[PDB]
Order: sequence, then C-alpha cells, then structure tokens
Amino acid sequence: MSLIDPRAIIDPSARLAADVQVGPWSIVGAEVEIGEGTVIGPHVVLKGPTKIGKHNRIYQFSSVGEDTPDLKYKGEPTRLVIGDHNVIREGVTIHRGTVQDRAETTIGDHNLIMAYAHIGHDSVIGNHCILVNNTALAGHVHVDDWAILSGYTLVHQYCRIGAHSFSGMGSAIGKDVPAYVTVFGNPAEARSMNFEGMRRRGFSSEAIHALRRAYKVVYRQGHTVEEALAELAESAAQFPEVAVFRDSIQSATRGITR
Amino acid sequence: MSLIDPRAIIDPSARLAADVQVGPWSIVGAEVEIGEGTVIGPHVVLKGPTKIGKHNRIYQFSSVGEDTPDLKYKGEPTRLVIGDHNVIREGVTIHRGTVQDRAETTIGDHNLIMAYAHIGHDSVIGNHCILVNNTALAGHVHVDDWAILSGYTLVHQYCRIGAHSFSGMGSAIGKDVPAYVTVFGNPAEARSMNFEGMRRRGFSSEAIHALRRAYKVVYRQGHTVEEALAELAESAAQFPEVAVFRDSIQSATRGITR
Amino acid sequence: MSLIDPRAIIDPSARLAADVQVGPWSIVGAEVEIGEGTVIGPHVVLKGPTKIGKHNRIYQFSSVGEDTPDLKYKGEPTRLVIGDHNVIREGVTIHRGTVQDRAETTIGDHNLIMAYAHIGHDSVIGNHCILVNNTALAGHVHVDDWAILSGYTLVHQYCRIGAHSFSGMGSAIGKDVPAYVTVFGNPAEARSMNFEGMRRRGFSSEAIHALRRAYKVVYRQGHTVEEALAELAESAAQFPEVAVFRDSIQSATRGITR
Ligand SMILES: CNC(=O)CN(Cc1ccc(-n2cncn2)cc1)C(=O)CSc1ccccc1Cl
Ligand SMILES: CNC(=O)CN(Cc1ccc(-n2cncn2)cc1)C(=O)CSc1ccccc1Cl
Ligand SMILES: CNC(=O)CN(Cc1ccc(-n2cncn2)cc1)C(=O)CSc1ccccc1Cl
Ligand SMILES: [Cl-]
Ligand SMILES: [Cl-]
Ligand SMILES: [Cl-]
Ligand SMILES: [Cl-]
Ligand SMILES: [Cl-]
Ligand SMILES: [Cl-]
Ligand SMILES: [Cl-]
Ligand SMILES: [Cl-]
Ligand SMILES: [Cl-]
Ligand SMILES: [Cl-]
Ligand SMILES: [Cl-]
Ligand SMILES: [Cl-]
Ligand SMILES: [Cl-]
Ligand SMILES: [Cl-]
Ligand SMILES: [Cl-]
Ligand SMILES: [Cl-]
Ligand SMILES: [Cl-]
Ligand SMILES: [Cl-]
Ligand SMILES: [Cl-]
Ligand SMILES: [Cl-]
Ligand SMILES: [Cl-]
Ligand SMILES: [Cl-]
Repeated sequence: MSLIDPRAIIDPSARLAADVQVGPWSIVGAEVEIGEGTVIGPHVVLKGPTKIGKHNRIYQFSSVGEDTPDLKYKGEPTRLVIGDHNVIREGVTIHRGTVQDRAETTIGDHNLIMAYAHIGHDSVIGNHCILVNNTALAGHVHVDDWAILSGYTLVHQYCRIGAHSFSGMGSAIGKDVPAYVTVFGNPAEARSMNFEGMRRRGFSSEAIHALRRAYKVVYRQGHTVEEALAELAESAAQFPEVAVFRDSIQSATRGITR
Repeated sequence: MSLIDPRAIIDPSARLAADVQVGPWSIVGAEVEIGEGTVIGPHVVLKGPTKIGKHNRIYQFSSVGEDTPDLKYKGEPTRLVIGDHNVIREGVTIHRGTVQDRAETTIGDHNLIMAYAHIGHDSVIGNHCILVNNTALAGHVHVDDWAILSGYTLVHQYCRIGAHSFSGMGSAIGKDVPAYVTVFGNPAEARSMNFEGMRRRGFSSEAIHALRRAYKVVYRQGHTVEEALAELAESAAQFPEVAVFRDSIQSATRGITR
Repeated sequence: MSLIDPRAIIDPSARLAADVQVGPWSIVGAEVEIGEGTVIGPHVVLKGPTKIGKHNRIYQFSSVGEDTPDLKYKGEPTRLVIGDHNVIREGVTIHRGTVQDRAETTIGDHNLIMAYAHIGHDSVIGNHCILVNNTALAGHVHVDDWAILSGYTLVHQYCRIGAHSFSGMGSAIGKDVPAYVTVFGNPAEARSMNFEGMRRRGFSSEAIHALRRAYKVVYRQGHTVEEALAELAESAAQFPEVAVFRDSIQSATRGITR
C-alpha cells in the first residue's frame, strides 16, 4: 500500500523525493536526504547529515551515516555523501567524515557494497567498485574506480586502492595498491595485473601490452620506485592507462604493495 | 501469546505448518514454506522461494533466502531448501540458487550455522556440519557430512569440503579438502587428520590406523595424486571410511589442499 | 518522548534503574538488570541472566547475553556481567558463562567493543580495552586492562591477552600474548612492545627502558622461558610494570606468542 511504510520512523527534517520507498522498522534520522528512485529496506538505520542520491538500494540491518570517532571538537559538522545506482547490502556500516577539511565520507556511482562491509570515516569510494562481504576500510581509505576487494579484505588507514585493482580473499592491505595490480595474502603481496578486467573494459591490446611491461619495470627489474617512475615516463605520455598506473605509484604515501 | 507474533509480517503466499512460531518484527516473505516445530526469532528476514523443514531454529538479524547474483535471465526460477533440526544463528546470510541446472542452495539436517556465517549461492551442506562464526562459502561450495569449519574460515567458489574434515580458525581454502583432513592457514595447508572426530564417531582402532596410513600415502611419501590413488585402492576396498578418503581425492576438481 | 519506547518489549522480571533509555523494537529479556544512565538503542536483543551497569551504550542489532554452548547439564546457572561506561557498537554478540566453576563472562569498565565483535562464553575483559570491528574471542579468553585488539583479530579459546598489549589487523592468536607485546599475522608473531601506549599512559622513561630490556631477555637472547623468568626477577621487584610483564609470562598456559 504506502511507499513509506507506516512502521518506519522518518524525522521531520529528513527530505525524501516523492517516489522513495522505506520498509517497515527503518529509521531515517534528522538531516538525511534521499533522492529519486531509492529503495530503503526494512530494519535500516540512516543517520545524518547524509545525502543519498538516486536509484540506490539499501538492505536490512545496515547502519549508514554513523558517527565519526575523534572529531577535532564537539559538533564539528560532518557528512556522508552517496551518489547514484549503488547497492548497499545487509549489515553494512558506513561512517560520516569531517566537512571543514574536505574529508567527508564519499561514495560515487554504480558501486556494490556487499554484506557486513565496513566503510570507515573519511574514506572515498569512486565508481563501479565492488567491496565483497566483510571488506573493511579502516578510515581515510581511497578506492579508485573499478576496484574489486574480495571477501574479508582489510585495509589499513590512509591506504589508496588504485583503479581496476584486485585483492584476493582475506587480503590484509597495509600499503598502497597501484592501479590494476592484483594483491593476495596477509600481509598483502603483489602478484600480477588484472588483465581480465582490462579486457572486459575494452582496453586495446597495445595498452594491455604496455601495462604488462610497466608491471615488470616496477616489480621485476630491481628498480627503486624513483628509477621506475622515470622509466615509465615515456609510455605514460603515450597511453593514458599507463599514466593511471604511474600516477598511482607517484602519489603512494605508504610505499607500494610489493 | 499467539504462535505468530502480531507484529510479524506473513506474506499471503507463504505456507506454514499450524504450530510454527514467528517472533516480532520478522518477515516471512512470498513463497516461503516452513514446516512443523520450526521457530523463527524476532527481526528475521526470510525470502523465497525457500523451503524450511521441521524443528529448525532461526535467530535474529539473519537474511535467509536472499537473491542469487548468478542469473542466466530475469525470473529464472531459484530456490533454497533447508532440512530438519538445523540451528541458524544471528546474522547469518543464505542465498538461493538456480533450479533448472539442479544448483539450488541446499542444507540437510542437524547442522549448526553460527553467527554471521555466509552461505553463497548454489552451495550444498550435508548433515551434522558446523560452520563457526563468520565462516563464508563464496558460491558453489559442497560441505559433506560432519565437517567443521572453524571461525572466519573463507572458502573459494567451487571447493569441496570432505566429510569429517576440519579447518582451523582464519583458514582461507582455495582447493578441495579431502575427507578427514585438517587444514590451517591463509592460504590453507594440510596438517593431519581429525582423529578426535573419528573417536567421537566410534571408528574402530583398525580403521583409524588405516586412515593414518592413508594420509601418509597422499601427503608424505612424495607420491603424485595418481600414484596415491592406485596405492590406496586395496585399503579402500577393505575399509569403507578409507574409501570415503580415496573418493574425496578422486573427485577433487581444484587439486587437493596440500 | 518516553525513556522506554512504547515499541520496546521489557520482560516483567527485568530490573531497570528509573532513567534507563530503551529504543524502539528492542527486547530486554527475563533476568536482565540495567543500571543508571545506560542507553539501549533500537533493534537490540538482551537476554539474561545478565547485569549491565551504569552509563553504558548498546547500539542496534547487538545480541547481548546469549546462551553458553554445551553446559555440564540442563539449567546449570550462567551469567554475564558488564560494568560501567562501556560502549558496545552495532552487531556485537556476547555470550554468558557458567556461575558454579567461577566462569561467568565479565566485562569491566570503560571498554569499547566495536561493530560485530564477538565475546564468547566465559571470557573476561578488564578495563579500558578496545576490541576493534569483528574481533572474535572464541571462549575462556582473558583480556587485561588497556589491551587493543585491531580489526578482525581472532583469539583461540583459553588464550590470555596481557595488559597494554596490541594485535595488528587480521591477527590470529593461538597462544598467550604477554603484557605490552605487539603481535601480527596469521599465525600471530611477536614483533616488539607497545612503547607508544606506555608513553600515553605516562610511564617513566626508566620503566620503559626496563621493559625494552625485558623484551630482549624473553625474545632475543636464546633463553628458555624458565631462564628468562629467573633473569627478570630482579627488575620485576624494582618496577611494578616489569612485574606485570613477568607475571603474564609465568601464568601462560598455552606458551607465549613468539
Ligand atoms: C562471484 N565471484 C566470487 O565470489 C569471487 N570473489 C569476488 C567477487 C565476488 C562477488 C562479485 N559480484 C557479486 N555480484 C556482482 N559481482 C564479484 C567479485 C570473492 O570475493 C570470493 S570470496 C567471497 C565471496 C562472496 C562472499 C564471501 C566471500 Cl569470502
Ligand atoms: C569450542 N570450540 C571452539 O571454539 C573451537 N572452534 C571450533 C568449534 C567451535 C564451536 C563448536 N561448537 C559450538 N557448538 C557446538 N559445537 C565446535 C567447534 C573454533 O572455531 C574456534 S575460533 C571461534 C570460535 C567461536 C567464535 C569465533 C571464533 Cl573465531
Ligand atoms: C584509528 N585507528 C585504527 O583504525 C587502527 N586500528 C586500531 C584502533 C581502531 C580504533 C580505535 N578507536 C576507535 N574509537 C576509539 N579508538 C582505536 C584503535 C585498527 O584496528 C585498524 S583495522 C580496522 C579499524 C576499524 C575498523 C575495521 C578495521 Cl579492519
Ligand atoms: Cl532527487
Ligand atoms: Cl551480499
Ligand atoms: Cl569510522
Ligand atoms: Cl581469491
Ligand atoms: Cl593474479
Ligand atoms: Cl574477469
Ligand atoms: Cl574503463
Ligand atoms: Cl516440512
Ligand atoms: Cl535479497
Ligand atoms: Cl553463534
Ligand atoms: Cl551468493
Ligand atoms: Cl591437526
Ligand atoms: Cl548498576
Ligand atoms: Cl544478574
Ligand atoms: Cl565468575
Ligand atoms: Cl564500530
Ligand atoms: Cl560462546
Ligand atoms: Cl595493523
Ligand atoms: Cl610494533
Ligand atoms: Cl612513542
Ligand atoms: Cl596505566
Ligand atoms: Cl613459551
């Protein structure tokens, strides 16, 4: 019968587009905004200030928009922003981040965040990412587009997870993961690149070839990071996809996973 | 108090035996069937098409019968079947599986699926199994009778867990685990055989001895798998419990955990 | 707004201080006692016999006071006791323990038990401890004061975790961790001591020095545990912090994490 179930609790300051659905026993707290086409399941807790975009789905037992730990001071404004076409499965926890220092927690578009995954404060997820069951981002974690974190992947605070990268199940990531790289184990170790994912995306053969060579430059020829960046310079100018790889290594603050 | 709490939602398509109990704020969805003596706690989400048998117990915050990701086409029929005398603890997630290709998700009888454990699509659990807290079966996983997967055990798609086998806590299983074998670590490694389980089952002392010999044949004498199967043939003809072990090795598709 | 939400269920045997808050769709079961200033969120399940103290916060989807597995006999009395100023985040599970053999499950004061963490039967946690997300104590685990168990730390039954000790993310602890010791990995290995924590607690620089020397006596000088205890004796009599360390090694029942 009604799009907003009568058993849900909707705070008067929440703002919901006219077609939003909310299931029974869900709570949509103060300062939570929900855009067109989004479906909130039953037994969902939403807390704000939080903006959720269009055409999202949030499943049962999720807590989205929770308090950030250790604020600089009491009542520093925080925020969580979720874009469009995302799926947040059961039991997921997502915390807000601080606004003043531009460290909101942010999730882009077309992401899949699977059961019991955890998105810690100030983390930023791009587009078309997949965080499989029980993945946990500790805090201040940046996950660039098309990355796949397999089940039970744990990510240390401040780590960057490169575009189109891949972690194996149960991986424990302490350092940055360069774009395209595949990591496994606890502690995580680089193995290869996700050539599969490149093909599914339609990369040319020449760019794949140039990425395979780039992997060897960084990981298999005894170079220092500095020497590898200088050697990749030329290929990175020719192939935007190698520039993605090179740029991910240059902006690494915690060293790269090796 | 009524057996179906008045605050629970029971879909007009669901079919329940007359003595079934359902707690407050629980949803028994469309196309769910629940047999005699089952108790559903509070805050449970059941979705279908799902058959739950007799004398089961399903605890709070569990999502039992969720959607399979792996559909060939929109509305391909899918199903989850749970047998009798099972206990499904809090927070457990169980996905359905496809009917057409005989790949339904199936759980037999007398199983214990402990908190936050995850049973992915198309998986098949036998009888008298224990999946400890946070165990995850990614998909297409077969758990044979009496197996124990210790807490936080992660199992790769398509793996077979043999009868009476055991995994140590935090194990990450990528290959098949032969019957009776104990495995540990990330990545998992074979260590020994579950002699304790054998004695709790009543095995004769000759059969336990033959199984200890069989472990060494496969794992300690430098034999190939082909060589080991040939050498086990004789003992397997004498002892049904050694045939279990031999048969588990012969039907391995991902290699055996070593 | 009423302190006890009209949608919560409060068993007539439960005993609450007058100012206790209890959110919608929460169950305070039989034999649950709750003290002054404690706040129970929505969607919380409390079962007894369980005592919760003063100024505690228990978040959504938590099951606090659950049954102990395999009691000596049906209806052997069990209990869980939680002290004051504790925070129990979402999805946390805490089981009771047996009363007769002094094995209740007990939690002291000023503890932070983060999302989806698990406290198994007969476990004892002191004061000012942090169990990060998804930390799991299997059963009969003792956690001394100021310990920090990072996310996804798994603890085998009967282990003791010493005061001021630290585990890295994803650690799988199978033996005792001495006080102050930092451990990492699956299986866990000792790396150093938590000198940071000592500084934040205000230890004198002479006591930190004596603890650094004590670490080397146990771990870096080829001594047996017996030898090391004899050599530490003198410093332990002079510094109460080194006695903490020595006493944690002497009372180890599963060997120490090395
Ligand atoms: C189906 N493929 C796998 O399950 C491999 N995989 C990566 C992965 C997983 C799922 C997806 N998608 C789901 N909907 C769309 N995409 C994509 C890649 C794992 O993480 C395995 S571990 C694991 C897996 C599931 C639960 C618990 C655990 Cl531990
Ligand atoms: C009591 N034995 C253990 O706790 C050993 N165990 C195997 C095991 C565990 C339980 C059972 N049963 C429970 N009811 C009946 N059987 C049987 C074997 C583990 O998985 C340890 S780890 C762990 C354990 C519990 C929670 C989280 C974690 Cl991480
Ligand atoms: C901020 N520090 C860290 O996040 C480091 N940490 C220890 C730690 C963590 C939190 C706290 N507190 C929170 N409120 C007060 N204290 C203190 C120490 C981890 O366990 C990282 S792993 C992890 C972290 C969080 C979620 C999932 C995972 Cl997997
Ligand atoms: Cl909108
Ligand atoms: Cl999921
Ligand atoms: Cl956080
Ligand atoms: Cl993997
Ligand atoms: Cl790879
Ligand atoms: Cl692929
Ligand atoms: Cl792309
Ligand atoms: Cl039935
Ligand atoms: Cl679903
Ligand atoms: Cl459980
Ligand atoms: Cl699934
Ligand atoms: Cl073993
Ligand atoms: Cl009190
Ligand atoms: Cl009590
Ligand atoms: Cl006691
Ligand atoms: Cl938390
Ligand atoms: Cl327990
Ligand atoms: Cl760590
Ligand atoms: Cl350290
Ligand atoms: Cl320091
Ligand atoms: Cl102190
Ligand atoms: Cl020892």
